[PDB]
Amino acid sequence: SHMEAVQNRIVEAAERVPGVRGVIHLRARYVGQDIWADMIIGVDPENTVEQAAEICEAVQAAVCGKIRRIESLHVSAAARE
Amino acid sequence: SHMEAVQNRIVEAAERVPGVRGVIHLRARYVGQDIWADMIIGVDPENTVEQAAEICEAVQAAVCGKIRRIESLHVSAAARE
Repeated sequence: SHMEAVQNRIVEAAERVPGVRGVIHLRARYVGQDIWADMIIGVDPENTVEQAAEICEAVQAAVCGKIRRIESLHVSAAARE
Repeated sequence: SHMEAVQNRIVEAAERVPGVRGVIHLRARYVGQDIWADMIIGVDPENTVEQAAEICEAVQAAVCGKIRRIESLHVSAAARE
C-alpha cells in the first residue's frame, strides 16, 4: 500500500490549507517514480471564484512542498457545505 | 535516494517541535519495509533534564505521527547553543 500512503499524505496536506473543506476527489498515478495527480477540493460556496483559485494554488504549493515525488498536480474547486 | 527522502522527512518533522535546536545525529535503517531510527536533538543547555525528556517525547510522537513506516525511534538530547 505504498501508493495508499502517498494519497493519505496528499489528503492530509490539502486539508491543512485554509479554506479547504475536504478533498472531494483525488486521482494519483505513477509515471515512472513520479506522481501525477488531479484533485478537487471543497470550498465555501460564498467564496469568490478568485478566492477559490487562490485556495487551489495554496493547496498546490503545500502538497508539492510536502510530497517531493509529485511532478504534476492539478487542483480544482467545488462548492461544499 | 528513497532513504534520503525519509531522512529529510524525519529531520524536518523533528525541527518543527518546540525546544528542538536542530538534529545533531540521525541513523535510520530498514528492517524489512520498516524504519528503525536513532536520533540526537539539540536543546537549550538551560532547560531542565525533565524538559529535555519532554521535548524528546514530543519529537518521538511528531516524527512517528508523520512518518508511518517508522516502527522504532529513540530520541536523546544534548546541549546546543
